[PDB]
Amino acid sequence: MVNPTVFFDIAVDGEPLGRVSFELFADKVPKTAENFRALSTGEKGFGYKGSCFHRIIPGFMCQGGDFTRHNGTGGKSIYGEKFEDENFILKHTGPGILSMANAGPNTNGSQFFICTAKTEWLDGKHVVFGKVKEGMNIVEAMERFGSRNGKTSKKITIADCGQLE
Repeated sequence: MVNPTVFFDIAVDGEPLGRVSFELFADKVPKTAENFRALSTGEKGFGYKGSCFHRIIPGFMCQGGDFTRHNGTGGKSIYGEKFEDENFILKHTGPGILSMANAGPNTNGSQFFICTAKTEWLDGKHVVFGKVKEGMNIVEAMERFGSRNGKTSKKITIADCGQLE
């Protein structure tokens, strides 16, 4: 069975930048993948549509998914509060990897990050659950609006998102 695809349309201060699409490894992290997918379609009554990438660090990663507080301190899963770290089967192999952000062990919410480089020190600490499929060049574009402390020089938002088919 083929893995789900989702898309984000990214804007930079209201201006469309482009689209990023992701394959979600429902086959290897089924629960973590379904959370991100459901959050992307908004099908549970809430989700990523309209939220921001609040922390972007060049040559490191782009983090977003805090749709309730817009700065890293909020978010929630479709399972309630927070959910457990499902496995560390997939590794931070390189750029385009999509991984759950977390507060501690088994504190997975709605927050996620997209690698812009290999991030092996996170192998075993963050649950990898997908990868960029199209538009890695758009993440690279996003990346130039970050800084060493992550604060972004312009506002980066998910203008729209959903499931491709």
